[PDB]
Amino acid sequence: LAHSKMVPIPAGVFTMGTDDPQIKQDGEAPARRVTIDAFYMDAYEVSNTEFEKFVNSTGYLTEAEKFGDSFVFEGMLAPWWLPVKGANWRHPEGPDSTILHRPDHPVLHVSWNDAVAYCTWAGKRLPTEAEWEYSCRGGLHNRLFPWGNKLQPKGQHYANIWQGEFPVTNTGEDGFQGTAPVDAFPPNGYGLYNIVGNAWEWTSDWWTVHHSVEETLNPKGPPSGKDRVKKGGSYMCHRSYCYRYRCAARSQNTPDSSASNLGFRCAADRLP
Ligand SMILES: *[C@@H]1O[C@H](CO)[C@@H](O)[C@H](O)[C@H]1NC(C)=O
Ligand SMILES: [Ca+2]
Ligand SMILES: [Ca+2]
Repeated sequence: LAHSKMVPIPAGVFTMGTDDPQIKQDGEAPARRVTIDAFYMDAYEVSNTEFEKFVNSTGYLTEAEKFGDSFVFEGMLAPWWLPVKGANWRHPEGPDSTILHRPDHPVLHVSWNDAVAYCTWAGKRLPTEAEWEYSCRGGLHNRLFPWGNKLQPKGQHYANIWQGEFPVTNTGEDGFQGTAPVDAFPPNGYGLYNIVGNAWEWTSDWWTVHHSVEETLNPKGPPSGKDRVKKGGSYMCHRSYCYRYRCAARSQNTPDSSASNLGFRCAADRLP
């Protein structure tokens, strides 16, 4: 295992967003050309084991632990999100759940602040939304998914999302009802794993839905806001109610929020 390994994301210009938005309320549009300097991205979502090395070193107590509750999806105990007392990264469905059998799965119940603490501890940082989307797209232009426009290319599952009738029945057809190991599923063109699906991923940007079509260079998002941007979708997503396992998709939460489907990966200017 090399679950803290990074890959070099090459310098380039890409189209961020889409002029064919699918969730218009989320500011997926307009498409805009964005220039990104070469940098490094974690190949994997930060795992339980890797987060435990952080906590072992620093003694860090996560915001969910201090608050004393976190949001858990009802189907694994909106109306299907329940604030559960004693749910946190070590007990992802509440006090009598454990991570001992899933050490290689993504860490969950981590806030934006928790993520920044981890990444900075590791000599890294969160990616910006633009870096994240560029990396997600994996060197392809204007495609829905890291791998192209088909959800199941060659009849193969390429990401851990939902199959079945949400929220009642997850068939587990793709091989995972909850999370999968951080190295599950094929990599995209840049060597990134589970950049769509599995856990949602925090980014550094303040959220807004108002974007210019101006061209930009290493954009950081707006200078203020109340919610931070998260990307990529999770194991809960299904086309029927969600459609957020697209690189262009985007959503938000307050920086002190935490949930059973939300995690992160780090980036860095140079190798730490
Ligand atoms: C964290 O520390 C505990 C107790 O010393 C140890 O048993 C465990 O293996 C450590 N975890 C990691 C991921 O290094
Ligand atoms: Ca699944
Ligand atoms: Ca993910």
